Amino acid sequence: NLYFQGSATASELLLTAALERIEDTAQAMLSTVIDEERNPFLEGAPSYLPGKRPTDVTTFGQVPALRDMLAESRDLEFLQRVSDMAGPSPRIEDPSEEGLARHYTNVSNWKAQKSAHLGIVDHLGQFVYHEGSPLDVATLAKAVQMWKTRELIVHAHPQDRARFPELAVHIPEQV
Ligand SMILES: [Cl-]
Repeated sequence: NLYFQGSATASELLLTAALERIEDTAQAMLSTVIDEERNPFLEGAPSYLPGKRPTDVTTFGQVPALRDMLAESRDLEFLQRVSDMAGPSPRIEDPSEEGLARHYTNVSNWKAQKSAHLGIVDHLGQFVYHEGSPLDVATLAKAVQMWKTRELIVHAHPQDRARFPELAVHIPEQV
């Protein structure tokens, strides 16, 4: 309306082959974690299930890729990029039901982007995910989320690749 200026979000205008590949891979990893109940962060994608998992791997800290991303998620430069992508807190564009509807969506999306990583905190300000975190469906799904997040950051800012190195991911010869 007249005295209302909506908040805009950062975007990749085109679905380039690079971006599609990030998406397709992220999806495969999610499939690996949730469908296959396997860990795409270790060579051969071993199970994470008690009874099937590697005897000596039961926590985030015992998986190098996850120990790495845990540290990145505490990094100010990473968190800055997440804020840059998510943008500022959403501001309603129009004081109307349609405006409010769009605002709802903007707020959901913003929250979604802000917390798509392993460095988020609980209601007491403590990190939800740490080196002692179990490898399970929820924790690994979050790790895959962060994998996508860091790859989207690097696509947008290629020079950030040096800071957030490529990590090997392992998709079952099935998926
Ligand atoms: Cl507002």
